[PDB]
Amino acid sequence: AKMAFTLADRVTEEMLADKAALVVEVVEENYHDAPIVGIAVVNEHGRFFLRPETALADPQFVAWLGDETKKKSMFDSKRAAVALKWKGIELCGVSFDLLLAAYLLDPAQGVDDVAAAAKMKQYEAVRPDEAVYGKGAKRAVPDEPVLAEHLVRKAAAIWELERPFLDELRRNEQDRLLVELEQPLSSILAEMEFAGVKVDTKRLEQMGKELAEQLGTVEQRIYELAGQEFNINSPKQLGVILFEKLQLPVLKKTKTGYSTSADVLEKLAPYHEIVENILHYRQLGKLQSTYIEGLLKVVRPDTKKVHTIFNQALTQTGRLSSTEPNLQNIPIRLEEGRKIRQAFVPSESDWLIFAADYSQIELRVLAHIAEDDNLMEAFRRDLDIHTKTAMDIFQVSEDEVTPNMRRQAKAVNFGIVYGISDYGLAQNLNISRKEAAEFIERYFESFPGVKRYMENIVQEAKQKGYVTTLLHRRRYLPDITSRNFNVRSFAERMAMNTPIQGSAADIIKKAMIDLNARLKEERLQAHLLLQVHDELILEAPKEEMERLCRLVPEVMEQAVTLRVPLKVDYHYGSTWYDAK
DNA sequence: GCATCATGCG
DNA sequence: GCATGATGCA
Ligand SMILES: OC[C@H]1O[C@@](CO)(O[C@H]2O[C@H](CO)[C@@H](O)[C@H](O)[C@H]2O)[C@@H](O)[C@@H]1O
Ligand SMILES: OC[C@H]1O[C@@](CO)(O[C@H]2O[C@H](CO)[C@@H](O)[C@H](O)[C@H]2O)[C@@H](O)[C@@H]1O
Ligand SMILES: [Mg+2]
Repeated sequence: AKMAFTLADRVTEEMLADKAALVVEVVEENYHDAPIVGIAVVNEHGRFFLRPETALADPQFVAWLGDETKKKSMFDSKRAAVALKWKGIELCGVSFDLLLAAYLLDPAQGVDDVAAAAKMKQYEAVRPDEAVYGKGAKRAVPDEPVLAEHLVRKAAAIWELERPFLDELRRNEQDRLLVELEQPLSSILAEMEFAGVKVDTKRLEQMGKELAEQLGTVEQRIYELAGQEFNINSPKQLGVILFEKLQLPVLKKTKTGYSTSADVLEKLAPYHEIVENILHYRQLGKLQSTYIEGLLKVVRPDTKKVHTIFNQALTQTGRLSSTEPNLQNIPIRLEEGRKIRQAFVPSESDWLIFAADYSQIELRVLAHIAEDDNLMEAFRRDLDIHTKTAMDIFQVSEDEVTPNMRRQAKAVNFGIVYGISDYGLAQNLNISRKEAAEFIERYFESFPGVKRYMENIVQEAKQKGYVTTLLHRRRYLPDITSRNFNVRSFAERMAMNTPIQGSAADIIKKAMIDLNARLKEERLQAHLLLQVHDELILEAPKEEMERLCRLVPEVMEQAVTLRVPLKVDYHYGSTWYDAK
């Protein structure tokens, strides 16, 4: 049962073949400046295990790692690449990443280790990482004999599985998606994460002080209005104060009691002065806990930078996700929270932050896919799409569109991209199911192509078992055939939404690749820092702004060619906040 | 660890 | 529609 391999004490030529499955193991979940615990190499000559302090000090091995002509097959190459970057070592030649391959074949599998990807092809001669390392804090690196065999078995699985995975990707028409989009993007994300974003800690601390002061005042006021103290952060204790001691009406409940969601308190506001204070308390509380205290906990004490990790193989639609910290959900809606962005500054003196965002990319993608004449014309005229929708569904001229009409039309546009149900829209606009249904019907009468698309995509999902995006990303929807209305409807909404949200993801990902190629050709110092679904944030010398003002929008606008143009807005400033 | 709440794009 | 993080409670 045991797998044979050479536990080498030194690097040999045999280990430097031009094709190999490579494992550069980083156990710590956050791989930034993290230890490399072992290395495994499997190639035509055999299976090998190398101690990191040995291999990484070896000139020949380091050169092999950085030789683009020496191809390597790996699992989560970004993790290895970044861990190596922190050690001043360059990893090149990665031609196949099993994590990304598994992710494209089926995002729903949740593949997060070699064992999980291998099980997809009935290969089980490798143990799950959790089984070897354990979970929680009790997660430690085992003794060399156990560690070495595990790394070798993972390398062996990768070595064996590359062909079958590539073959299936090819069958799915996803070969270029892996090789020309996701794998090249992985390297770009690695550079972004490694570069990090500089944070003005002093600014954050000051804000923390001011918030703590405002919180104390709002908190005290709340007890003053309740006639007693209690844990406002406790939905249980709060519910007792609102619906029992204060007798506020119950407009909706929760599984474990009464509902105190923002959707509820907003309606209870007129009944008691305490509600507005609770909502405000929650706003400030979120800024203090997650964006002030939380951000400060992950800022590197020396460089004062934060190094997020973009999970490239998690979302069911093809989007990236961000953690430790999540730099894709920094406040911007409310001024008080938007101020947080003043804390994100350029990493060098005399540099500025440049941000470019796609304008209505999802609705433009919908116009393209549905080939709706009315919607395509609206974007060809670059009209305010919400005002346009209002004009159509409410049957009025532009001058007759009131602010309330535009607000409701905007809610309709948000919901249409995922076939929002009448109940879903009714809740968002706080109206009846019938009224919401009338809005939707009015929308379909004005945009018949979109109605046709929603009908056709659901049927396609049922016929094929999955839906696809512009660049051939796919998502299986087995629930589309369920006899349970709720479960089936949810699958139907996913069928309508995935091609839209997914294609928008495809487009910005390609723009990122195209952009880096352009920056390199022009030898600009500018570089990417973050991506937030519809936007790209970079930093660069103040002397490069004029060139970026022309280059970035163009690359993003020309990433793909649709039936409607793509529009990109951009801003730059001394801080992320100022890049508006 | 599940539930509820907040934040982002839409 | 798609995400992450902090909190309370058990
Ligand atoms: O390295 C990122 C890559 O690893 C996975 C597991 O294979 O996620 C791990 O690392 C993330 C970043 O620290 C953690 O959020 C996650 O909990 C941990 O398992 C993949 O999901 C990801 O693509
Ligand atoms: O009236 C048909 C209409 O209903 C939807 C759901 O909104 O689909 C239902 O009917 C289809 C048969 O035409 C089934 O395939 C599907 O499973 C069922 O939910 C729309 O897609 C369709 O336009
Ligand atoms: Mg935008």
